[PDB]
Amino acid sequence: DDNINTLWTGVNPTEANCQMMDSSESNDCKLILTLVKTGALVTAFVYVIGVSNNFNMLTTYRNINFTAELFFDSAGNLLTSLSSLKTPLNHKSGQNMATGAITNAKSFMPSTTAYPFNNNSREKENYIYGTCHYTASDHTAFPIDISVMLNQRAIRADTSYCIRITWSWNTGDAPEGQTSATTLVTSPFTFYYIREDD
Amino acid sequence: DDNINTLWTGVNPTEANCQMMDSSESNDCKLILTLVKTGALVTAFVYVIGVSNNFNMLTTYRNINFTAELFFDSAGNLLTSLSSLKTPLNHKSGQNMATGAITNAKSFMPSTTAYPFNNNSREKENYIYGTCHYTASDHTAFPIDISVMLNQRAIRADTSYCIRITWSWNTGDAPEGQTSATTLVTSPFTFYYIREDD
Amino acid sequence: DDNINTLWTGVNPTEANCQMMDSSESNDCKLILTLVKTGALVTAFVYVIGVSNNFNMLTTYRNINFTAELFFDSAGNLLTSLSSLKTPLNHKSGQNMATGAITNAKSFMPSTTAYPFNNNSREKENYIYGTCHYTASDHTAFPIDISVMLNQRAIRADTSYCIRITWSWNTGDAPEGQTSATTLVTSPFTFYYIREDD
Repeated sequence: DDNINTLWTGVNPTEANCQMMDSSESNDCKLILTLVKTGALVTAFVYVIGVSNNFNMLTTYRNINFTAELFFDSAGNLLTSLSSLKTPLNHKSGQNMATGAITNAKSFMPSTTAYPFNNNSREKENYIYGTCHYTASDHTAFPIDISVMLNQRAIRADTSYCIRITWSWNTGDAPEGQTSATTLVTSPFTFYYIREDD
Repeated sequence: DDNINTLWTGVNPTEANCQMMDSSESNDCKLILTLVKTGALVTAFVYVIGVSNNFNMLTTYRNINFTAELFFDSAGNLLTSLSSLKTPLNHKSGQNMATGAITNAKSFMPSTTAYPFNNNSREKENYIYGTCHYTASDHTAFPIDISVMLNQRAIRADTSYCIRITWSWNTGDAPEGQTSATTLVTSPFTFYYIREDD
Repeated sequence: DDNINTLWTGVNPTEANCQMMDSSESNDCKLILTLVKTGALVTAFVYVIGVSNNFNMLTTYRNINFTAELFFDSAGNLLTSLSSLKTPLNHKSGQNMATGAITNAKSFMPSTTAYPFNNNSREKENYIYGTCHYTASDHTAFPIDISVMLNQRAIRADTSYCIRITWSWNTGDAPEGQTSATTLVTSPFTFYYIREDD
């Protein structure tokens, strides 16, 4: 069954599954996250589809950053209370998540050997960088910086694995104006990391 | 069989398999396209090797764009009449294409759930961006912009899936002078998308 | 056995496994390289963790390039005497290298059909480009250019496959401008190439 090689959020969930902004008091966007087992690595495929007005209106600002913090327990299961993503991940079932148990969830996690916790000497190894784009109302591509930090620092005793994905930009002109903003959508960002063993 | 997880053009086809320019009277380049099933995703690996002098001479201009439009039917089979690529894709057979029937061709296609057709409010989700490089005669790397649009709009009724790939550059100087232009080759660009189910 | 789809260095080797710089008294860094078979392609995942003080202090200079030269024999075995990486690759065994025979080592190699040797007219096809980042002591990300040349030129009769990975920067400011005591860590760079057949 190839479906168990994927751990994901499903494609375009009906309702917002993620509370990205600190100012938000409920889910403000759809986090689309797909983790695929690819040999010793995980192929991580991530983007956001904005839902709340305040999140969508971030496209009108010149200086923005927002972070999806994903915390997982020792079994590789998402801790929804601590995490930005409020719906657990599961396997592929068509375009949706499966509903059963998760096979080898821990082996989707970022390796604590490759990406340690509380190790100042190896702190640089926890960082992955890249770019994605916001497609503007005029069809131009607005580049957005992405920083991923794997593990490095835990926030609670039961947080065994961490993925923190930060989207940011600092420009002279905002992606949109107040009247042109619609939905904050980031283009998919694919990154790779050495996966934990079961 | 691992070979059926690849749907591709084969390596460096003897003859030009693609008509990139409308002004060309026949195939003017080799489109190298490899689609690999990677869990819930497809790994899409693409570049061009120019063949015709007119296409190759595009490297002598400062402002250029060209697009490979790939249209597929409901079975996931290439519609060569509509598409830039004039030879159907098939599975891996060594460095070449297999000649038999394609297994699960529909699941190589970009998801219509992830990448809808004619949906204005979700149109931003259809776009993927990146960069490749042209290796110049002096061995400097000339960056080329890439815009990919999946599905979004279908030009004919039997078209069920679309992959449109646009290479472009707009610079102060052309990649090559008149006496240094040889072959327009783009470095491989790899992108990812959520695949359709069978 | 999925473990045989990876050919790698293992995670964070105890000792430096690579001599990046010709002048170094011994191995000067940890080359972390993971090659994963992905359909017709190899997903190549590479970065460097500096070990020696002389190599780590390269980040204080403004115009630096260094290259990992990886040479393999006709069976796909690393030729350590000729190569920057001085420890053979092997399969995944947890976070470490396996210690047995390598299964189908040849099909991890860059295709000589896709990436020829001594063919000037096709030389542009041998190149892959990208960027990674050096994380500075202030935790800012400094972009580093990466160039990969596959095959193209052999250095000895038994060198059947070559992977040459060059990290470089040439900017107004050095990657590290705040201290002489910080580890040269490059963020992971992932590239793709068409693999040889067994």
